[PDB]
Amino acid sequence: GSSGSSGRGSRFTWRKECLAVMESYFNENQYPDEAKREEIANACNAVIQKPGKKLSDLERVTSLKVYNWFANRRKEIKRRANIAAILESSGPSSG
Repeated sequence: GSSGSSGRGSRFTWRKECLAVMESYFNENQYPDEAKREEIANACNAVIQKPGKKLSDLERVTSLKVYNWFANRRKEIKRRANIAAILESSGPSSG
C-alpha cells in the first residue's frame, strides 16, 4: 500500500470517489443494512463509471465489497479504542 497499516489489496483498489461515498454512509450508519450496502455500492460504481467506457471487476463495487471496507474501519477504530495487545510486535504502522 501507500499509507496506513491497511493494504494487501486483493486484486482490487479503492478510488477516492468510491471512498468518499463509503465514508458518507459510514457517518450516518456504521453497519449499512443489506439494501443500504447496495445503495451506497451502486453510487460508488456510478462515480467511477465513465461515458463510453466499460467498468471492470477491479473498480466494480458490490454489496460485499462495501461491507469489507466498512468492517475494516469499524475494527480499525474499535481496535484502537481497546488495544488489548501488550506482547511484542513489529509493525510499520504509524501513529
